[PDB]
Amino acid sequence: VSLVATLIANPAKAALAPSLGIKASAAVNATGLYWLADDIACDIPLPLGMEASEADASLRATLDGAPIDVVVQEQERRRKKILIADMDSTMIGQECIDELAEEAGLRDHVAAITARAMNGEIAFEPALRERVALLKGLPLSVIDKVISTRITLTPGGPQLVRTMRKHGAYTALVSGGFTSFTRRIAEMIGFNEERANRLIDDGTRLTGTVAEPILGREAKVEKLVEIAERVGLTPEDAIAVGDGANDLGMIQLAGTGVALHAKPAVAAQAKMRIDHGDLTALLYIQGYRKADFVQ
Ligand SMILES: N[C@@H](CP(=O)(O)O)C(=O)O
Ligand SMILES: [Cl-]
Ligand SMILES: [Mg+2]
Repeated sequence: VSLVATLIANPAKAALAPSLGIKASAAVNATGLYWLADDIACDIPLPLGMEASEADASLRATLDGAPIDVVVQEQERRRKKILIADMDSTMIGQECIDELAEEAGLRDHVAAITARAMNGEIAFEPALRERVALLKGLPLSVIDKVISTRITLTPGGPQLVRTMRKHGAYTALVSGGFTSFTRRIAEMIGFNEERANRLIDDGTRLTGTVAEPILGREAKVEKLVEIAERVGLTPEDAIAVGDGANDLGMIQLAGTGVALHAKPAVAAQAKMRIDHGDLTALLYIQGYRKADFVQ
């Protein structure tokens, strides 16, 4: 029944100063205080008989004004053995759909749909169909043009995935985006597997359609189920991280589910939030020390 709280800063704004650690440590009346990364993350072994509802409040209030995330959990079962991760806006900095939209002159028009889809105001599948329709007649060349010139990796991402593969964890990049993107991005970051939707083409141009049945909110949950049976585990052994409504099924089902820099209504719904850290936050959530990372 033993607890632990973890404080995480962004490694590029490492404001978790030694004095804050002690302060927070004593706000929750804690014994140990264990440093995972100097000025970035620390473990506060909670005292028994304290619902995380309180330890959250104590720590969030003590830390108020500082760019430091708080999560509380049980110390055992912290290191997950599956990672299932969103691509667009989670592991890359862009929306692959919105970037292709630039190549048709409608980035602004399509990004507003994307925004509403990822907030959960519209279902993913008609949102994909509507946005993808406007890519009709686009040549296939635009794919690598966008990957090469406008796609960039979210900080912490290679480190996160490489460091879990080092500890025997299966890592899947599970996206509502497009296989021509996820196949490259996943090899680039270091995933074992990727699964995304598929654009249809005639051999030169994009048809403007997507291969049906579309993978949406539900298909991310099933991929999580498929992977867990396949590897001899349950989804409780998984950590899931995304930003939009199509990740909520998989975030809610995983043993550890993380709304990372999530849209307004999405973070409103998630139990565990990271609003300041980068992708290394998930390593510190899992109890890794910076010693244990892959450089
Ligand atoms: N957000 C993207 C795809 P994803 O984040 O699931 O990788 C979209 O709107 O199509
Ligand atoms: Cl594709
Ligand atoms: Mg996303």
